[PDB]
Amino acid sequence: EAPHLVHVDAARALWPLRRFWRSTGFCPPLPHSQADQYVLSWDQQLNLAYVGAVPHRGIKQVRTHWLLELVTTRGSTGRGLSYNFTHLDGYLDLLRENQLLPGFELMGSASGHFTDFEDKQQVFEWKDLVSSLARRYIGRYGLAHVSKWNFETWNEPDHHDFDNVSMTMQGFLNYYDACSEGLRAASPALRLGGPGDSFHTPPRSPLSWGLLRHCHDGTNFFTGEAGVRLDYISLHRKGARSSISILEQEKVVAQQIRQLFPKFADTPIYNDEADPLVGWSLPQPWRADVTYAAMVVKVIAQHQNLLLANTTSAFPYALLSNDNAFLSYHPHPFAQRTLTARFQVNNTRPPHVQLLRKPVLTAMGLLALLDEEQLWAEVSQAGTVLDSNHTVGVLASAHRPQGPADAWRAAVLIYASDDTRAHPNRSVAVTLRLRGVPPGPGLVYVTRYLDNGLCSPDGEWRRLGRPVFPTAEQFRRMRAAEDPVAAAPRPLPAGGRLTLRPALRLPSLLLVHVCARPEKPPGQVTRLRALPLTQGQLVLVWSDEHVGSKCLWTYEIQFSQDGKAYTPVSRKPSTFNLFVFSPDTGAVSGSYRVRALDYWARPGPFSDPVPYLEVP
Ligand SMILES: *[C@@H]1O[C@H](CO)[C@@H](O[C@@H]2O[C@H](CO)[C@@H](O[C@@H]3O[C@H](CO[C@H]4O[C@H](CO[C@H]5O[C@H](CO)[C@@H](O)[C@H](O)[C@@H]5O[C@H]5O[C@H](CO)[C@@H](O)[C@H](O)[C@@H]5O)[C@@H](O)[C@H](O[C@H]5O[C@H](CO)[C@@H](O)[C@H](O)[C@@H]5O[C@H]5O[C@H](CO)[C@@H](O)[C@H](O)[C@@H]5O)[C@@H]4O)[C@@H](O)[C@H](O[C@H]4O[C@H](CO)[C@@H](O)[C@H](O)[C@@H]4O[C@H]4O[C@H](CO)[C@@H](O)[C@H](O)[C@@H]4O)[C@@H]3O)[C@H](O)[C@H]2NC(C)=O)[C@H](O)[C@H]1NC(C)=O
Ligand SMILES: *[C@@H]1O[C@H](CO)[C@@H](O[C@@H]2O[C@H](CO)[C@@H](O)[C@H](O)[C@H]2NC(C)=O)[C@H](O)[C@H]1NC(C)=O
Ligand SMILES: *[C@@H]1O[C@H](CO)[C@@H](O)[C@H](O)[C@H]1NC(C)=O
Ligand SMILES: O=C(O)[C@@H]1O[C@@H](O)[C@H](O)[C@@H](O)[C@@H]1O
Ligand SMILES: [Cl-]
Repeated sequence: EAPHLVHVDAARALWPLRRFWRSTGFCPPLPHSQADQYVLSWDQQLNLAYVGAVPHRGIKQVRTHWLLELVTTRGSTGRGLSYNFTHLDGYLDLLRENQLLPGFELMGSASGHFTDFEDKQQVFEWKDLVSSLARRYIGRYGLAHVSKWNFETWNEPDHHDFDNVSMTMQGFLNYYDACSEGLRAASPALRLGGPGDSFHTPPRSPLSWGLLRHCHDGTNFFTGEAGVRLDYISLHRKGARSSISILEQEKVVAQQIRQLFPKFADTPIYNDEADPLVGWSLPQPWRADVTYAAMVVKVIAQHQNLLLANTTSAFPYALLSNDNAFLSYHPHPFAQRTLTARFQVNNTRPPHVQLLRKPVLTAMGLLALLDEEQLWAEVSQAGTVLDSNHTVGVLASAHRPQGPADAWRAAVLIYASDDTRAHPNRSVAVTLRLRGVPPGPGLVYVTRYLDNGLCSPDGEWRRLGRPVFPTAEQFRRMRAAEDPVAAAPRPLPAGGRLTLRPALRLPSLLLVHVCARPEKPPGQVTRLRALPLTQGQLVLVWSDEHVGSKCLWTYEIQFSQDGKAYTPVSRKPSTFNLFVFSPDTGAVSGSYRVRALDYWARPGPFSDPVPYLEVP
């Protein structure tokens, strides 16, 4: 085996790097009218804390099915229709509380009322419903916030998942017009896209091709205008276990759109379910560990280096979402396509829920450290240059600084992944040759590493015999494998060159973070919260909105029980904005506070205290 060479020139900022992957999503179970019980459940509350605790807004939106099953109604068409938004307010406040946006799929029946989009009585009632919504949440969150949301059509229209609603090829086009004008009526600044399906070659995917034709050439059901707003085009294409085939399928579709619809040439394209394998609930061991994490990175790596960065076609790809915010079910907590592993610990009084952070979710924290400029990189084996369409690849960024709380930064993220297949008995030798690093005050570097050996709570869980209701002790042990293995800051050598020679496993991830010293220390931690889990445990979550620099070693957390002094909580070094505090003694009632610790051992200010009192 000739080593894998990786060259990275930090002098050459080639073009901007966009964080186009910062999305997740899910679907409530049956019955859809009870979606509010799944969605406002204490489980989902913990789930979205974990989603929003990824550093530096690493996950932004949460695309959510059946949202309009959170709206109830009263009266009727002739009598006087009135909507109840209370459950929808609950879910949207919950996203807001976790600094997350909804991928607002205009999807549902308002608890029965909507039944047929060929009935024009209803097509109008829908327009006004959408307009009511928008106006209500514009008043609630401000137009600036709501204008960020991705409003979307009903999910996968060509899969007939409409429940008991008559949505014909034509009725669907009517429904769209109601949505487009319903939003228009509230504000021309809101954004609407669709259809959210496969766009198979005709006559397959009738409604997906129909809608494009409609918005491109057809008539508005309301105004009677030529063509209709189409802010973005969303497709779903999944890999069937192949990472490159996702990208290959997207080019085929895109090319068809570019030819059949000249006006849409510059229309943004999303793949808002860009998953490795269709069927989120299917047990797959590779979904449980780093094998999935790395394959996710590998996909993003291909999209950046083979599509976005530099291409003849230069298709207008704008978003990628891995649809994996689902809560998992016994008896496969880890093996489903989820960001977190759910444990329904029923044998406590009362019963409670625990979530474990899976590697895929942590890997999104490594992607989050990527900055706004893409750096020239070349991966080669023997003499031959390898693109991202290979088991080992890389993404590297630079940060052009501005303020005195900020400085130059580079992040090199190297993946080793054979998609869904692992290779436990293999070592991949790599030689990172970083060059061109510009001079700066106190240049340090930090490595963060993931593999199944060192960083897999599933592997730990399996080692402990797969307990169905782990003990507190056992949760602490599984959680010890959540964060990557982190080497402490080592000053760079002189001359501006760094050569590391790691033996990466397969699968595995390596982030090399190189940082200049900012003049000033970190900013302050905000929005500290203490959510109870069970007697003797709680979750601490908080925001890094005003923390500033990304050159962070960890968050120091301090706890003062009774009225005694504050004491540091001993824990694994983590940039993750959430921590489960499970003291072996069980003493948790007191006050907590948190602050950032940068690579130069400089603390930011402490957060406001959060008092906690356990009520048995
Ligand atoms: C500690 O306490 C906890 C309680 O707090 C306990 O937690 C419980 O654990 C149980 C298991 O241990 C859980 O049981 C399992 O539930 C799951 C999930 O059920 C929900 O969702 C189902 C799927 O919905 C998807 O699909 C539909 C349509 O296709 C969509 O409409 C949904 O939107 C959703 O779509 C997404 O997902 C699909 C993926 O499939 C994607 O393709 C889509 O694109 C979307 O992304 C849904 O079917 C369920 O609905 C049932 O129940 C409703 C009431 O809840 C009811 O209204 C529905 O009509 C339906 O009822 C019918 O079926 C159920 C059986 O589930 C019957 O009881 C009922 O009488 C009706 O016949 C629900 O909304 C579920 O997937 C599992 O079901 C499979 O496995 C069990 C075996 O245990 C079988 O009984 C089922 O037949 C089923 O089939 C299995 O076997 C098949 C053949 O071998 C195989 O093909 C399948 O792959 C599968 O393996 C379980 O039922 C329980 O959910 C959970 N409770 C809670 C609150 O979380 C915990 O157990 C306890 N711990 C311990 C250790 O004891
Ligand atoms: C990525 O590399 C794979 C090889 O692993 C490519 O698939 C091969 O190349 C062409 C595709 O048109 C065909 O001859 C075969 O399907 C594959 N050949 C072999 C020998 O495996 C794939 O085309 C590459 N994808 C991209 C986007 O470059
Ligand atoms: C909306 O529904 C909820 C739950 O059923 C209820 O508590 C609330 O009072 C309803 N809203 C109004 C305005 O009555
Ligand atoms: O792959 C899957 O399980 C499913 O794919 C799509 O059909 C659904 O819209 C998603 O809810 C889910 O991700
Ligand atoms: Cl998947």
